[PDB]
Amino acid sequence: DLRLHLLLNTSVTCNDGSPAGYYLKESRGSRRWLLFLEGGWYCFNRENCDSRYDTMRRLMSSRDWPRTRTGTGILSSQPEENPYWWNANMVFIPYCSSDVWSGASSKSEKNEYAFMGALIIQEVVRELLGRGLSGAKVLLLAGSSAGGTGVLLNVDRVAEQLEKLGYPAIQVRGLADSGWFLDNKQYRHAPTEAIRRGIRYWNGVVPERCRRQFQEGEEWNCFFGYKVYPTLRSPVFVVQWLFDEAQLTVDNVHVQEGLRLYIQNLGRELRHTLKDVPASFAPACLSHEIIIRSHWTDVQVKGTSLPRALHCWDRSLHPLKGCPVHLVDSCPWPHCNPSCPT
Ligand SMILES: *[C@@H]1O[C@H](CO)[C@@H](O)[C@H](O)[C@H]1NC(C)=O
Ligand SMILES: Nc1nonc1N1CCCCC1
Repeated sequence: DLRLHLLLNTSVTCNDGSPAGYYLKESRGSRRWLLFLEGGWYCFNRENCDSRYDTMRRLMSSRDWPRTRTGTGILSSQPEENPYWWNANMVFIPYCSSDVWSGASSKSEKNEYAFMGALIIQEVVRELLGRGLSGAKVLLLAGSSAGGTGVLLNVDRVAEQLEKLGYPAIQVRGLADSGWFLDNKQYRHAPTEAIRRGIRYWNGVVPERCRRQFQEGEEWNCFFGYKVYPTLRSPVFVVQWLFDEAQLTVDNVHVQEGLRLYIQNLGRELRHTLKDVPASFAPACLSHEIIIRSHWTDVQVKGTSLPRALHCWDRSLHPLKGCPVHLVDSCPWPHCNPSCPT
């Protein structure tokens, strides 16, 4: 169990003005810290944010949060469930800003909702420094789906925050799970348009180098992994199913020749965008998210499991014989890999 702490700075808030927070389980014998960003889509105007508030309120408010959470998968403290980092200090940051962790805007007389995702991350880091993070040697910022995109948008800002606060020895790294999307043509006919509107509605922020490349009005580009990743300085490990269910949903896919070619082309395009990503794990499965699932140890690429690949990544950051870090399936159809989730 990880225990809830609401932020002491109560001006950093969820969508409805209630305080944001984090769940923590400390491990006093460890200098490793895992901060995980929850996912859960987004909203991008008054009407569809009002709908989300009626039936997805825990993603917009802390008023109903429970006092504890069980750590699962990479957040588990049992070595049987988490071969990679079972002895680490564990942090789960709930997603209550509906802005893909990009927002910097308060609720006001002109704003019905607050969108503070980028500020929530920075405030969690600040308050944790007084609870042990000041002695860390590695801070791994991880996340799934909207939280995986949030890693890409925020990992270099966390690195800059700690450098400016006087902690240049903490190594900041990122782990992006299921947040690497393609701005491709839909099968029938979008993310690019909804994100462009959202950025304006949220006062959303993107990494500085990527912002400088694409410039004003084109910051939506930095929400797509293959465009923002080459601009990042912190080491980032990318986990991505080749046939991600959220990708197929936004593509209006729910088998004849036209759809067969569409699905095969999507897998090939995703594989191409990862060719020069040296730390990556990309199985040929139809699924969505993995790193906080209890059975995340089951899937393998080329005979290597995801917890093993992450361990090999740690060693590489001190090629290694028998301990690879770049693992991308080459077979072209969902579940051509026998270890895919059932
Ligand atoms: C609380 O957070 C806000 C928003 O980031 C910031 O402007 C303010 O300085 C913070 N207050 C303290 C005491 O850190
Ligand atoms: N980052 C993205 N680019 O396209 N679509 C994206 N996401 C879809 C899932 C929820 C988060 C946003």
